[PDB]
Amino acid sequence: ATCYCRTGRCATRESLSGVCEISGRLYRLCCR
Amino acid sequence: ATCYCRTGRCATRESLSGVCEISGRLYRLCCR
Repeated sequence: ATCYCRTGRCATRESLSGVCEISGRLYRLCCR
Repeated sequence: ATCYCRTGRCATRESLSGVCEISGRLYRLCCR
C-alpha cells in the first residue's frame, strides 16, 4: 500500500480514498 | 479504498502507507 497526502489532486485523479482537513487545508488521500 | 490520516497508530498497526507531517503532527496513512 502506498498512499500519500495530497492538498488537492494527484497524478491519477480518481482515487480519493480519504480526506483530512488539517491547518484549514484539505488533505485528500490517494493511494495506489 | 478507505484511508485515514492518523497522528500515531491505527487498528492494524503496520499498514502505514504514507506520511505527512502537518501542524506538528505526523499524519501516517493507513488504509483498507
